[PDB]
Amino acid sequence: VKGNYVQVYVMLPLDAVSVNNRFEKGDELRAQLRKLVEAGVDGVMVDVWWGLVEGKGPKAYDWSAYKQLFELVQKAGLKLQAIMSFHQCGGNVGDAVNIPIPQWVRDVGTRDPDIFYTDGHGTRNIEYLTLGVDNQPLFHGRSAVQMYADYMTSFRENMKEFLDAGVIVDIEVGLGPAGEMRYPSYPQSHGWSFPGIGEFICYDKYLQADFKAAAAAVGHPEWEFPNDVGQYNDTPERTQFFRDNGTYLSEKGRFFLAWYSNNLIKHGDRILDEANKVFLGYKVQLAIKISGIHWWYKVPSHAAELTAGYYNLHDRDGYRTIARMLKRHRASINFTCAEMRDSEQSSQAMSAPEELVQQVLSAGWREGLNVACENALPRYDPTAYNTILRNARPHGINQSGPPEHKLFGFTYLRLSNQLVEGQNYVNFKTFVDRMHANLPRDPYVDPMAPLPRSGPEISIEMILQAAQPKLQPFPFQEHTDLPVG
Ligand SMILES: OC[C@H]1O[C@H](O[C@H]2[C@H](F)[C@@H](O)[C@@H](O)O[C@@H]2CO)[C@H](O)[C@@H](O)[C@@H]1O
Ligand SMILES: [Cl-]
Repeated sequence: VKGNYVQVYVMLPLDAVSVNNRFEKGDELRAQLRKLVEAGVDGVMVDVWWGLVEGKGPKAYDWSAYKQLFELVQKAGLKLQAIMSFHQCGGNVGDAVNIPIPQWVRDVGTRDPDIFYTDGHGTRNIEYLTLGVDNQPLFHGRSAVQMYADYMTSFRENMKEFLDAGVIVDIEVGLGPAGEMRYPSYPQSHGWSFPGIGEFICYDKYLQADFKAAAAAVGHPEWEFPNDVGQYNDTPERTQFFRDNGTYLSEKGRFFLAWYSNNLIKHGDRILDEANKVFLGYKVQLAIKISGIHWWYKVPSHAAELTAGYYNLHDRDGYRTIARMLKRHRASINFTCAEMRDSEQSSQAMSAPEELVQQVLSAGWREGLNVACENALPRYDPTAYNTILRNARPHGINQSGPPEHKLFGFTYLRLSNQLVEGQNYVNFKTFVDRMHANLPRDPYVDPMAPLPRSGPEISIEMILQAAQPKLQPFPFQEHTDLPVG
């Protein structure tokens, strides 16, 4: 029975550390974490905000608030998943917690605005640095990759006790907006609203130059970005690029989609190589986050996936390519939408979260990766928990041993007083029991080996062999065999 146990993590509040980098929720969190421990929870997850820690200047890392938080987590006996959060929290009207990237990095942007992902109207998104400047030494002598590596190194050095005591077990490497490996193709501040197709965000001058060079290398120096792509809130059939039998299928369209999605894959590969070097020998797993772009999954162009940077079509597996890049690093995939049913979505949105989840999980498993999930939206109800259960163990309980497939972990978004009171808490506690296959909490489940070095670098052409032939997902049971009640 024990091989069936799936760990449950809870995401801490976005301001677990205050926006002024002080640890102010000691009393509240201590009581809330006792409730999580009483409910069987294995660990918690927390954003380690770049804008808080490196806020005062280059290499002026102030870890003091995070240390107090971590001591609290250790004293509660919980495991911890740390997100290297190189992105902005919040920043839209009505957002409760606003934590930009460091001011001194934004200051560089006032002179070089092309450090930001830029759309076709020239709007600069300030939430993350363009993959275009990964290797450009624009930041008081450092490149973006060097800044990420130095931050991670400082983290390792300062949190060494927590790593050595087995408190920190997972490092999630932020690779874009919201920590997700994607482009900022659906920004509420630029006027996107669900279920718009989004936009290609490759207009910064660094990426424009990258494209020109890539185009000339295949004998087409004239070529340019597609301009028949509509705008954020269009539907696919209103554009010549995304409509059925549209120009996404042309030679030019294919080259551009590959260039755009490949750049994201290369961004992840190079940052994970540095992260691996940082954490070499520590008993931690590295993970990336893949966003769940379920809208337009039911139309042939998969338009919203394409603009996010996931080059996924009926005959092209744009998630298995990503999984193949992760293989050498022994990095895990953290996906979302674990809680969603297709029947819960708007019909206009052409949305298939269940099929998307099955595709991403099956891609990870076929590459031998650990796969974990999160819920996309707040849910407290049994149906949601049953949906997660189904995804956690797609073939149900195995009586004999471990199941053929299961999630390595599930992380619940997110902790607050609402979760640890009333019927919510009762539903949640019952969920954790079921995730654990009705066994008591085992803190020593899924032990980590010392992190080995990433295997040999493989080329983009090698990675892309994983795209085709596109395989059907593994079959998933329609309903969990171990429901909450
Ligand atoms: O606290 C982790 C993370 O949470 C948010 O992003 C998540 C989205 F809310 C969710 O819908 C899905 O897309 O997964 C995201 C990653 O966990 C915050 O917006 C993000 O800044 C923060 O790092
Ligand atoms: Cl295969």
